[PDB]
Amino acid sequence: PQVADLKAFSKHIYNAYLKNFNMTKKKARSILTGKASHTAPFVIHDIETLWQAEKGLVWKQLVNGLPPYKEISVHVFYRCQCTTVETVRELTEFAKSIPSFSSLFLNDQVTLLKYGVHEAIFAMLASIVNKDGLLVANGSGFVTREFLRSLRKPFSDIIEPKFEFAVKFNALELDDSDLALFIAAIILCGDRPGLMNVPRVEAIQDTILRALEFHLQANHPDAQYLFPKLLQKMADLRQLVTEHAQMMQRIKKTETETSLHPLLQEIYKD
Ligand SMILES: CC(C)N(Cc1ccccc1OCCCCCC(=O)O)C(=O)c1ccc(-c2ccco2)cc1
Ligand SMILES: CCCCCCCO[C@@H]1O[C@H](CO)[C@@H](O)[C@H](O)[C@H]1O
Ligand SMILES: CCCCCCCO[C@@H]1O[C@H](CO)[C@@H](O)[C@H](O)[C@H]1O
Repeated sequence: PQVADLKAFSKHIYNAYLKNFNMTKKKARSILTGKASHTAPFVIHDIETLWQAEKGLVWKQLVNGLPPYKEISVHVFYRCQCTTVETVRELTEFAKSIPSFSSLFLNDQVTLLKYGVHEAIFAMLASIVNKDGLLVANGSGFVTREFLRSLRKPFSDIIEPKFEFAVKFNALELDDSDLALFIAAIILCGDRPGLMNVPRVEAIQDTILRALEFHLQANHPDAQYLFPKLLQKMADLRQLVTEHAQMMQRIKKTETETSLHPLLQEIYKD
């Protein structure tokens, strides 16, 4: 009985995911491998191709919108910020499409997103990443990892650890239906500081994890240890975000000319 109920639960979480996320891992890998399209992403690998992309790529955020121009490395950081805020919006709608999330009081919803979105972002990031770079502008562009490594500190350093995590994460070969459950488990996390109804969130988190575990038994029947492996990734994501926050703190202290989106400021506020 347990197994059958969880299967319907996982399907509703998967529908929430399909309804709300801009791009699926299925779509991303088809672009990154080159099978899908009559057109390939524009490759951004240096200043000239970045400039050409800003001139000719369609970006969710108009360039004129980004904070005033400062320099190549900050400009790139502003696009990272713009896409992060866009992904917070999507993750917020994903969570609200999960009834047990929407049944929580609104202040606990905020606490869960506050301390969960960056873990979920960096997990979902792996879907648009390969070892050579990542997709941008809805799959219109591909920014090489080498280019991002060429940016000056501290902007290059905040970027490379995410690639390291993503490449290892992609070798577990999760599909979008796995990720929907994995991301939901990250958001509904009973450990977040200042949660009001902890036992409620813990019970939801436990339900998602049981669903996840049964989900991988059907969808990945030959992958030994894959469920405990994903629990370790969820611990690894906390450490990745702790370091990310530390690096963001340094950027705030030493890059005083770089502006930070106020919503992200609220997230880091502690
Ligand atoms: C995660 C995801 C949303 N990113 C950002 C990203 C990817 C990998 C590593 C790090 C990183 O962001 C670190 C700074 C984040 C600050 C905000 C915060 O903490 O809230 C991207 O999709 C992205 C990457 C590169 C570009 C880009 C356009 C032009 C040339 O390059 C555009 C978007
Ligand atoms: C259900 C709507 C009514 C909600 C009223 C309760 C709001 O409490 C506030 O919730 C925030 C976490 O989200 C915390 O940051 C604040 O410290 C806390 O004071
Ligand atoms: C769109 C959902 C994601 C929002 C993430 C940002 C949360 O910021 C927090 O908002 C609370 C008010 O609700 C304040 O009480 C906290 O001091 C602040 O840290």
